[PDB]
Amino acid sequence: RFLKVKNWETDVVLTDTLHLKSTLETGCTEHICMGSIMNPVRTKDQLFPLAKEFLDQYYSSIKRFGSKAHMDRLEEVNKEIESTSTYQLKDTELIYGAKHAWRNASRCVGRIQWSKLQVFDARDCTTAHGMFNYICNHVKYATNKGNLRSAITIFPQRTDGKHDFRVWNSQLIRYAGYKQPDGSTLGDPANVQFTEICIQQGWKAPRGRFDVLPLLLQANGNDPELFQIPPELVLEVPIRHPKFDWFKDLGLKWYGLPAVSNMLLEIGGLEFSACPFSGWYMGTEIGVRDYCDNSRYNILEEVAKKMDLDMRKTSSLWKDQALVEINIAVLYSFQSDKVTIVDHHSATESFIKHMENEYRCRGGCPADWVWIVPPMSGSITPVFHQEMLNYRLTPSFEYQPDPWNTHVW
Amino acid sequence: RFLKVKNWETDVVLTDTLHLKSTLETGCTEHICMGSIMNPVRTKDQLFPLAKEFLDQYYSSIKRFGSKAHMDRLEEVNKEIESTSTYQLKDTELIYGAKHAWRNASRCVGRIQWSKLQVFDARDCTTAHGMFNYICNHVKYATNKGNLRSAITIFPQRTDGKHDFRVWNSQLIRYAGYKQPDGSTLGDPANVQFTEICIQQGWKAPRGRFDVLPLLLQANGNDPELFQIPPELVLEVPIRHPKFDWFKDLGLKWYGLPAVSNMLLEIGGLEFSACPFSGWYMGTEIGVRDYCDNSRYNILEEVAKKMDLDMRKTSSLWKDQALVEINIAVLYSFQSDKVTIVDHHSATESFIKHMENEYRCRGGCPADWVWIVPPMSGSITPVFHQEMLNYRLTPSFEYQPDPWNTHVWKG
Ligand code: HEM
Ligand code: HEM
Ligand SMILES: C[C@H](O)[C@@H](O)c1cnc2nc(N)nc(N)c2n1
Ligand SMILES: C[C@H](O)[C@@H](O)c1cnc2nc(N)nc(N)c2n1
Ligand SMILES: NC(=[NH2+])NCCC[C@H](N)C(=O)O
Ligand SMILES: NC(=[NH2+])NCCC[C@H](N)C(=O)O
Ligand SMILES: [Zn+2]
Repeated sequence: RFLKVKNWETDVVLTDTLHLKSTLETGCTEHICMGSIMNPVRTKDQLFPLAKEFLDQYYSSIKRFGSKAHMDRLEEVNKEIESTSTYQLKDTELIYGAKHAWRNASRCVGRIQWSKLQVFDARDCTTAHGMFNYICNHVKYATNKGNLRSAITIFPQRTDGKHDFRVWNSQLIRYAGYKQPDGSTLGDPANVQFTEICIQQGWKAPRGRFDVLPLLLQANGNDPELFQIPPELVLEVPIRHPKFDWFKDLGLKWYGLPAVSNMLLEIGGLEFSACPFSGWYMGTEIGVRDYCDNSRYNILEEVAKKMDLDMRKTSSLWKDQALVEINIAVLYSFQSDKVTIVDHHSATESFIKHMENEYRCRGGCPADWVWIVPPMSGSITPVFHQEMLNYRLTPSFEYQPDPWNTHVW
Repeated sequence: RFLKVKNWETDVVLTDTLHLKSTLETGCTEHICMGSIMNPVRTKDQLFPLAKEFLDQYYSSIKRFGSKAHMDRLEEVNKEIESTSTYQLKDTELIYGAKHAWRNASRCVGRIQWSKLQVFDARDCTTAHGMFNYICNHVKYATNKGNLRSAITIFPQRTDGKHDFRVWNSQLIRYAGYKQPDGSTLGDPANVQFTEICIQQGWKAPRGRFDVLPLLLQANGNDPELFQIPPELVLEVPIRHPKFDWFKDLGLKWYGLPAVSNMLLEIGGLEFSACPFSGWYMGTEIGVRDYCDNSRYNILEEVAKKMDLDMRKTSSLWKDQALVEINIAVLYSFQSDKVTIVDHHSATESFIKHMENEYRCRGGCPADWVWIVPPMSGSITPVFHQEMLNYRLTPSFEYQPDPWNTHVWKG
C-alpha cells in the first residue's frame, strides 16, 4: 500500500503515497514485468468521471476543494457534457493541465522545471496555415536567441476523431532521411519514412545530410499541408572538439531546439492530439543516441579512426573512448555558441533533488528508471543507484499512432 | 498467451511463450512497476506440487516424460515426503537443477555458459571444517591457474530451518573494509559490517586496503567458525594501465574469482541455503562499480587528478573520461596476467545471441534490463536496444536475509 524507495548510494529512503491515486495501467502484472518494453472516441459516461477527477485535483490545487466555485464548475461541465458530449477547459485549467502532464511524465529527467512551462493556447486555430503561424511563434519564443525557454502549443481537442489536428513530424525540427541507391542511408535513418511522405506530397528534397524537414500539418481532419520553417528561426550548432581540430571535418551539426510533436495530451478526459512541446537538450541525447546509435548517424567508427585507436579488439574500449570525446564536443559546441544545454551529471543531480522535493511536497514522483538513467556512464550518475516507482498519473502525454497509418485521405 | 519483444535497433521481433510457466511473483502490479527495485519452512502440503513440477521438467529434458522410471521416481519422492516431510534429490537431478537455476537467472548476462557448469555435491558435509575443505577445492578447481571454470558447491538443504548451512560471506573472496574513527573508510566500504563480525569472531585483521577476508562458515545450524583461505589459492591481479605508467602507483589490485556465496538455490521446492557459485568477471563489475561507485573504492577523483582533467565543471566529462581509462586498465591487467575476463561489448553481444537462441529452442529467456545493461556505455552495447520480459522460473537463485540478522546463537 505505502511504498518505500532507497537510494543505494546515500541510503536515503523516501516514502511514496502518491501512487495510491494511480489511474492508468503499467503494462505489468505479478507474473511478468514489462519495464523495458517501449510501449506496453470517448463517450459521455466515460468523460464525466475523468472530468470530475481533473476538476477535483484542480480545485484542490487552488485550495478551494469542495467550494461553491468548485461545485459550480463541476455542475456546468456535467451539463455541457450531457448537451455537447464534450466540454471546454477554462484557460486556467488548460495551463494547470499542461504543466501537470509534464509533472507526471515519468520518463522526463528534466521535470524539475515543470512549473515554468509557457502555454500557448491555440484552441482557436482552424487551418494548417494557422498551425504554421502558431508553430513558428512557438519555435521563436522557445529558441529565444539560444536562451531556451520551455513551451507547449495546444491545438483544438478531438471531437469525433474525424476532425483531429496533427503534426505529422515527430519533432518540429528534424533532419531528413533518404535511402540511396548505394543501399546505404543518407541523412537520418529515423525519418526515412517521414521524408518519403513529404516527397510523396511535394517536398523538394535537397538530398543533403542535414536538411531541416518541412512541417506537415493536418488541421480539422483535412489532409496535411507543407510549409518550410523560416530558416532564420531554426537555430543550429556546428559541432567541433575543444582539442581535436580534425573534428569539424566530419561536417557535423545539430539543431538547438528539441521539440517532441507526435504525442497526445490528455486533460480531464479531453484529448489534444496536436500538442507540440519543447525544452532543451541533455548532451547525451545528441552525442550518445543521435550520433552513435547504430541505427542513426552511426559515427563511432569514423571518430574512432580519426583518433587512431586500436579498433582491432573490442576490449581496448575504443568505442567507449570515442563516445566520451563526441559528447565533450557536443556539450562544447553548444556552450560556445551560447545555446542552452545540460550534461547528464548535472541533469540527474537535478532530478534527484526534484524527486526528494516531489516526495515531500506531493508524496511521490513517478519515474521510469529505464529511461531516466543516461545512455552513458550510467552508474556514475546518482539516479542509477536510486530506486524508482513507475506508475501513470493524469493529466498525461500519451503515445499515439503515426497519422499516416491512420489518415483517411 | 503469446508476448512479443522488439529490438529497436534491428527491428527483430521475438515471441515469448515460456512466461506461461512462470510461478513466483514480480513485485509489480498493473498499478505500479517495481522493475528498478533491488528486492521487492515448507510443509508436505506445499512441497508435493513443487517436487512434481520439477521432476516433470527434468524427465521431459532427458526425454523420458511419462516413462516408468519417471513414474516410479515420482512415487518414490511422494512416499518419502509424507514419510519424512522432505526428500533427497538424485545426483543427476541436482546437477540439472543447478544448471537451470543459472539458466533462469534473469539478472545474469553470462548465461550463455549455463550448460557448462561444474557441480560439486557437498550434501554429505556435516561440519564447518568440512565446509572449508569443500570451499578450498572449489576455489582451486575454479581458478585453474587463471583459466577460470564456472562451478558451484552445494551443501545440505534446509530441513527444519534450525539446522541450516550458510556461508556468512557474501562472496568467497572479498576485501575487508574498516570504518576509521575519523569517518573515512579503509578498504572496501561494502564489507565493513561483515568485517566487524569477523573481527568480533576472533579474526586478526591486518588492516590494509586489500586484505582477503576469512571465511565464516555455519554448518548444520551451529555457530559460524573462521577459516583463512590458503593464500596460495587466492589469485590476484595488480592493476596497471597500458599507457599510463603512473596508474600502477595507485596501489590497486583485484581478486580474479567472483564467487557469490549468499544466495539461496531452490530446486523442486527444496532449499539450499549454502550454494556458493563462481564464473569470471566482466570488466565493468570491477572498473565501474567496485572502483568508481561513490560507496566503494571511489577512485574517480584520484585517477582524475593524475590525468589532469578539467575537474572544475562536470560538463567537461572528466568523470566519464577517467571511468573509461580505469576500465581499460582492468581489462588490460587481467589479460596480461592471463586471467579470464570479458569486456562488456563482447558479453552483451554474446548474451543477445544466447537470448535469441533461448527464444527459439525454449520459447523465451527471462531477463532484467536494469541489470543486463552495463553500468557504463549502455546504448553502445546491443542489450540496451532490446526489449526484455522479466519473470521468475524455478529452479532459481533467491536472496535470503543476511544470517547475522537471523541466527540463533548457541554460544
Ligand atoms: C527543459 C528541459 C528538458 C529536459 C532536459 C528534458 C529531458 C528529457 C529526456 C532526456 C527524456 C528522454 C528523451 C529521449 O530519450 O527521447 C525526456 C522525455 C520526455 N520528456 Fe522531457 N525534457 C525537457 C523538457 C520537456 C517538456 C517541456 C515536456 C513536456 C511539456 C517534457 C516531457 C517529456 C515526455 C513526455 C517525455 C517522454 C517522451 C517519449 O516517450 O519519447 N520534457 N525528456
Ligand atoms: C561465466 C561467468 C559469469 C559472468 C560473466 C556473469 C555475469 C554476471 C553479471 C555481470 C551479473 C551482475 C553482477 C552484479 O552486478 O553483481 C550477474 C548476475 C548474476 N549471475 Fe552471473 N555471471 C557468470 C556466472 C554465473 C554463474 C556460474 C551463475 C550461477 C551459478 C550466475 C548467476 C547469477 C545470478 C543469480 C545473478 C544475479 C545475482 C544478484 O541478484 O545479485 N552467474 N552475472
Ligand atoms: C525501449 C527499449 O527498451 C530501448 O530502446 C530503450 C531503453 N531506454 C531508453 N531510455 C531513453 N531515455 N531513451 C530511449 N530511446 C530508450 N530506449
Ligand atoms: C537496485 C538499484 O536499482 C540500483 O542500485 C542498481 C541498478 N542496476 C544494477 N545493475 C547491475 N548489474 N548491478 C547492480 N548492483 C545494479 N544496481
Ligand atoms: N531534452 C528534450 N526535450 N528532448 C526531447 C527528445 C529529443 C530526442 N531525444 C533527440 O535527441 O532529438
Ligand atoms: N561475473 C560474476 N560471476 N560476478 C559475480 C558478482 C561479482 C560482483 N559484481 C563484484 O564486482 O565483485
Ligand atoms: Zn514491472
